[PDB]
Amino acid sequence: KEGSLLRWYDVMEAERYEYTVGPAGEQFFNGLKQNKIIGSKCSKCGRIFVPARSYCEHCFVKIENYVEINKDEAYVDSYTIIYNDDEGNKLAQPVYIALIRFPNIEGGLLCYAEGNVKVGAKAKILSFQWPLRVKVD
Ligand SMILES: [Zn+2]
Repeated sequence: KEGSLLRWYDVMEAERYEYTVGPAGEQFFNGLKQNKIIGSKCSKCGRIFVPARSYCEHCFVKIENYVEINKDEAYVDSYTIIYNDDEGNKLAQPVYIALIRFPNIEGGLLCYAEGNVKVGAKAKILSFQWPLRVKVD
């Protein structure tokens, strides 16, 4: 009988380990420890992926180049909202589960969001521990 907050925690945790595998994973999580968002850039098609990845399935080639993503350009792509905690208590501040993206970068980050969240809004990263927490002013 686990509720939606724990379910979402579980999904985000499962993903952490998927992203962790390999040298790109290592760059990504090391980057978070330095308050950076690290992506990788395929040299063949120029796509930039977040979280960083070591292979480009579009080109069928290894990716070797890592790039720092401009964290100030994060935006809310889509989200859902959770109004109550897992015991049924109404939250003072609803919790949002958001896909946060960056312009011209493939992928995104599944994050917790709080504030005046709406689609397209700029997101400021408050915590770089996984899963990330962002706010919308
Ligand atoms: Zn490519």
